[PDB]
Amino acid sequence: PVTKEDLGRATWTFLHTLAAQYPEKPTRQQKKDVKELMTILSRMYPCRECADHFKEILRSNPAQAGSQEEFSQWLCHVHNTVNRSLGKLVFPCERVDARWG
Amino acid sequence: PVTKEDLGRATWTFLHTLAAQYPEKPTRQQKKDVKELMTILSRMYPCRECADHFKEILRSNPAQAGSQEEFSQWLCHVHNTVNRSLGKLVFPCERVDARW
Ligand SMILES: Cc1cc2nc3c(=O)[nH]c(=O)nc-3n(C[C@H](O)[C@H](O)[C@H](O)COP(=O)(O)OP(=O)(O)OC[C@H]3O[C@@H](n4cnc5c(N)ncnc54)[C@H](O)[C@@H]3O)c2cc1C
Ligand SMILES: Cc1cc2nc3c(=O)[nH]c(=O)nc-3n(C[C@H](O)[C@H](O)[C@H](O)COP(=O)(O)OP(=O)(O)OC[C@H]3O[C@@H](n4cnc5c(N)ncnc54)[C@H](O)[C@@H]3O)c2cc1C
Repeated sequence: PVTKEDLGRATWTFLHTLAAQYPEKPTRQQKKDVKELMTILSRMYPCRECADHFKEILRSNPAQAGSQEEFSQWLCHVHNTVNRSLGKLVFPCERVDARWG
Repeated sequence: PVTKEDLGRATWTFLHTLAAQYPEKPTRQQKKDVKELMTILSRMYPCRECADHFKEILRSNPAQAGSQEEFSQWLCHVHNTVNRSLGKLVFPCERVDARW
């Protein structure tokens, strides 16, 4: 049950939905939790290789949690790096808000 | 157009899979990360009411991450508590390593 793909789809839904709700002017804690959440995922994501790649991506592209727009975009760019590595379509990050409300 | 219900299903799939892959003998960091992960969720979970409900549950049921079995079990109970309040069927918590 639950393949690498099912996990990915579920998590992206959670992450992008989360970035869709992120506040315009986040508090110091909300900013901290978002960054901590990504760090935790870089170590804990339930798919070995996937977690290593996320770790790399996170190293070179730290989370932009300054606001809803920066986080939504950042998360979309991160998702695209994975898409590209897998030979999948690359999503236009100007439409993230249209895809995730 | 993700719904409150699609968010929930996605999240439980993530959590439960995470709890199914948790190590038998977690390190000090892994225990810490899993715990902080639940705390982050109770503040950050999208649906407002849902965040507050989960926050009260975590209050009286602090996360147990001493091992895969304990974490799986704790997560399973914390989920039945939610199903219950929603009028849903209860999942027997010996069957966690089943759905996940
Ligand atoms: C943190 C993380 C790291 C991952 N790393 C790997 C890896 O190293 N190797 C591996 O094999 N798998 C990895 N995966 C899995 C992978 O990214 C896929 O989820 C899986 O292959 C299924 O692809 P899918 O085509 O159904 O679309 P996903 O990539 O799962 O799609 C979610 C859906 O969201 C949308 N979407 C697509 N791109 C974006 C975007 N840029 N922004 C907003 N929405 C978008 C589309 O509607 C799409 O169908 C990872 C998943 C996560 C959550
Ligand atoms: C932390 C958290 C808090 C939530 N709080 C609320 C809330 O306050 N209000 C609200 O309207 N919604 C809330 N939700 C959403 C809700 O719990 C549902 O996810 C949603 O209603 C969809 O229900 P579903 O019937 O598809 O099953 P879910 O409850 O999403 O099911 C996941 C699936 O996992 C299984 N499963 C069921 N019970 C267990 C268990 N005890 N252990 C292991 N697996 C189980 C079954 O196979 C089931 O179909 C929350 C979600 C999360 C992740």
